[PDB]
Amino acid sequence: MKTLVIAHRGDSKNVPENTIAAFKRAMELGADGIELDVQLTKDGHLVVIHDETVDRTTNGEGFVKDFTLEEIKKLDAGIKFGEKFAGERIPTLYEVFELIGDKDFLVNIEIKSGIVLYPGIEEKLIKAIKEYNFEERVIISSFNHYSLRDVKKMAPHLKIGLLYQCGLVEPWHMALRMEAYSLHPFYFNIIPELVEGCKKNGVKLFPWTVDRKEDMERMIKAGVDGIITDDPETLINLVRKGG
Amino acid sequence: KTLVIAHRGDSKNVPENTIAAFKRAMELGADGIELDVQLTKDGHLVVIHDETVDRTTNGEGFVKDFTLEEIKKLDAGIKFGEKFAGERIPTLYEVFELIGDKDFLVNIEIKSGIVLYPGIEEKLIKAIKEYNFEERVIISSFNHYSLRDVKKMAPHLKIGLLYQCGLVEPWHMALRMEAYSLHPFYFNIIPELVEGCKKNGVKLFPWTVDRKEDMERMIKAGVDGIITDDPETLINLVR
Ligand SMILES: [Ca+2]
Ligand SMILES: [Ca+2]
Repeated sequence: MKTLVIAHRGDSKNVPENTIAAFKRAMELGADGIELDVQLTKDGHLVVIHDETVDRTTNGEGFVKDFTLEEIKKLDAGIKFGEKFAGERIPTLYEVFELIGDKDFLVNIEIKSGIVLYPGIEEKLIKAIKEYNFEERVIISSFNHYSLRDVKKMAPHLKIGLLYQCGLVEPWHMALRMEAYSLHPFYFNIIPELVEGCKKNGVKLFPWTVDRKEDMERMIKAGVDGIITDDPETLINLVRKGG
Repeated sequence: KTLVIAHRGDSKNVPENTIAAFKRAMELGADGIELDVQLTKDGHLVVIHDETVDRTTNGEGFVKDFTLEEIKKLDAGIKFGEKFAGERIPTLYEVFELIGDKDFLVNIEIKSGIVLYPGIEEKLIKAIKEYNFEERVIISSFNHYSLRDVKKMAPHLKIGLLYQCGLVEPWHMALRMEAYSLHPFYFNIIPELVEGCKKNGVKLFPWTVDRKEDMERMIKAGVDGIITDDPETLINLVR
């Protein structure tokens, strides 16, 4: 079967990352899903943005956790990438679910693991996913596997993906013990031994971030379940073999 | 009983990964040093962190593209300060020669990343055997496949599993790979990790801890060693 194309922060190569515009473009291109990052505002709302600070992607400055939802919505998350995207905002998580609707589109949600701690984010994320009936279409990932352990304990039916860059040997044992749906390794880790071990144990593989054509071709040949990429258009054409 | 491991020598005060930095670490009274090994074009073991010489030296390009003769022409001290002008990128042999017979630990990290170094594991074990550093060395790497090869070729050598990933119950992985220690990013040091490692006889070497307050928390947590850019502050804190 075809490898799934997961657009990293939407079609981030051509559209401002982590915006409804970028996620919508990924859907239009024919991607199988999207990868996104969730954080909490000061008043406890789930917003979609990668960095702990709004500095890089917006016309504002300061930590995401210091902004209230109303305040963070005044920022422009599109202008830093192009004049054509002026006025594009930092989405809430609800907006992403509302954009997709009932469509069969995978949403790989990453809970952050940096210096900024997010108390109660697991409970809030679980409630939001259940409210919009996205239980089956979501994979909750994180580099903080303790957070995923809490998610699995509080909502066993939700799928968790273990993100890692570390060059782990036989990581499928850990994955099975944590009841993880998938392993999300930095693409350098994708080698025959890892693929075979995961396939023999039913553990899915979602390598990231694959942007170069040569690496995309190797990931498809390796036979991974899905590829997280900033360039869905190029990967889709390779996966579809020009069709 | 908490080991002071100087990250790239006394890198806060002296240019990183240089004989001068390692010598300063020895003089301050540190228990050991942490360093990175890479191979030159002609297959010599040299001590430098980045896969390119750009940041720490006055040269440009990948380490693997420099032969030992060409890489010795570079100044690995001037960028840190004028006082250290002339300081060179050391070979692993020079580090062993500087330490000599002193009971000083050498945490050697085999570089992973993009560049592959064929036969680096064999060259490392032979160099350690040639200078009789078998018991004074802990070989670490983010690439655990490299450490699996080291454990097979030389079981007597201690291996440390480096990771930044927030791993749950990593001592199972440690025991499976016959690892002497786990080298976690120091954010990962929590009661659950320490207790689980101590119960299973796996040691902990958190990295890199530079803030005095963080050093205090690591000592109170009960870690076996602390990898730090500032050995002086940690040594004076233990005192
Ligand atoms: Ca992410
Ligand atoms: Ca290192």
